[PDB]
Amino acid sequence: IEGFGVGTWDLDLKTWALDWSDTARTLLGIGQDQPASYDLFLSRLEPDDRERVESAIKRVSERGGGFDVSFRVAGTSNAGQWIRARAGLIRDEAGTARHLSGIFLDIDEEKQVEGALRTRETHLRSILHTIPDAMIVIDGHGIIQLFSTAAERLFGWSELEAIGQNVNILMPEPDRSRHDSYISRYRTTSDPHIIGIGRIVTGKRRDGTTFPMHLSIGEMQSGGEPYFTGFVRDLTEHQQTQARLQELQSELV
Amino acid sequence: FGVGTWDLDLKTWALDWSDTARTLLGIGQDQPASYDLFLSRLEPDDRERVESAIKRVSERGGGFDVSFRVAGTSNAGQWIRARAGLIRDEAGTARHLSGIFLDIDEEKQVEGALRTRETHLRSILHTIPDAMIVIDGHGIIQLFSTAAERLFGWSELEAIGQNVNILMPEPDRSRHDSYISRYRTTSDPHIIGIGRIVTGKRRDGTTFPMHLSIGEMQSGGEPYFTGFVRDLTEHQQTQARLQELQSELV
Ligand code: HEM
Ligand code: HEM
Repeated sequence: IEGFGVGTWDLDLKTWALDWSDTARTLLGIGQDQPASYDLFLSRLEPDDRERVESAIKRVSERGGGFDVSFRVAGTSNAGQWIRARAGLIRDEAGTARHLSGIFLDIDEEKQVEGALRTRETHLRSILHTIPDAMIVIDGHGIIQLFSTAAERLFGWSELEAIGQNVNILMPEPDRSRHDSYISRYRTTSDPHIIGIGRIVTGKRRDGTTFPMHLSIGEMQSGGEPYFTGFVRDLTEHQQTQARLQELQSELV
Repeated sequence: FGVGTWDLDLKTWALDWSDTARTLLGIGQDQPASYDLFLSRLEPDDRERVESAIKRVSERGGGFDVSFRVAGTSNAGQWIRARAGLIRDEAGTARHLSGIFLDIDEEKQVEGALRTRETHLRSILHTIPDAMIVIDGHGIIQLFSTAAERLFGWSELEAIGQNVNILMPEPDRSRHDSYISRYRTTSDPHIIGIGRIVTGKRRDGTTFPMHLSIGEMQSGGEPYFTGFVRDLTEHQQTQARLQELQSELV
């Protein structure tokens, strides 16, 4: 109760009387000496979560319940206090549903973690759509997990077509049949042949046509499994320009 | 229902918890509420760190939260955040300790997902062949790839926080902040979508032909742009060789 760090509160469906903790007063940004009031509790809230609050108290009134709703208050000028109000029902007897008691939780840090994840996901999508090189992400066994827009244009598969399939569908033989062992050999020996180095190889479209590409791989670890992020650059025009360079310099020579 | 409730009074060392509280702990529902039973659900290294925490809160004053996982239900553990405070019987005697049990399995999944995305962001930043740069709505560098460091000669910690205009010659340098500013109001892109060959400037002072590709995104009321920069210094080496060789024919 002293230094608890969590607010507590009470509200009765009949007589609408409310008593919150002193730790709860600070969370609402008001109440230095003034008394607890449910109308005052409304005043601190912004007028969207308001209607969701009485919708919640009407929902928990009906037969049963469970009460948890989240909101932000205007405590400070350029910041908001995010609070998750959680509560449970206690009936007097078999007769009616009397006062509902609960807690106020400070969920500033949880919402901060939320937004950070949301930003990272949004940004990952932008990287996938914008990157000029074809970006492919596989798991420890070569199973495509992400497939960039450039990769779609280059290999002729869509993201939904490619994600879940083995990365060896992108390459001709013998590399297609050997690519699983390439990954397994790397994982046991830790001796890289393309990671950090880079290699020009031949990639294969869904058409069946083949094209010269530069491959670059980087590794990561998540939940006990590695993931490999590949970057593919189409060298079909680069060696086409080299084919121009060598044959045009022949008629000079 | 709601979250679980419990109290462990320091006087008489008893402990009682609510009906939703015991389901969170994985209580067999025959067992009664005892403090030695609570410590039997926790895993060994968690156990001692919990018991380290109560010893640090044995000092009269304050509050107590710990997070842990019990694992006997689904092969993936149940995460609980146990938060508690003190009440005092008299002026100098602390008697009861009352608090709550919070299911936080969702809170730990978002943590892990964020961790994975952050790890993958670092992997891309190290590995992408083109220079990747990320700016906010005002042109301040927020992320700076390894390839960008090698191309522009600034370090990540040097570049981040600085305006992106330090990467380009004049007059683009002085005009770049207007370019972003006009784009934000008008929404008419000139490089977003299209892809422009421009000239960039290293910290050296030297310049080079680069290709710029920009992608937009929105987060927290501010746009962010991700620039992909490719050096064309060897591409135009071959283009100059092609131009000289086919001009020597005519
Ligand atoms: C699409 C055409 C591709 C071809 C032809 C190809 C070919 C190869 C070859 C030949 C090796 C082994 C080199 C050696 O042992 O001498 C290799 C290794 C490997 N590749 Fe692929 N690859 C392709 C795409 C990818 C992509 C897109 C990824 C990841 C997203 C990837 C992941 C790996 C990994 C993890 C290894 C083992 C690590 C290493 O040897 O450094 N490959 N690849
Ligand atoms: C380093 C050398 C760079 C140069 C020389 C350069 C040049 C330019 C120019 C000339 C424009 C205006 C186009 C016009 O009005 O016709 C522009 C716009 C823009 N640039 Fe830069 N840029 C550079 C780097 C970057 C990077 C790395 C990013 C992103 C991280 C970026 C973000 C933007 C944005 C958001 C716009 C406005 C939207 C648009 O017009 O597409 N710039 N840039």
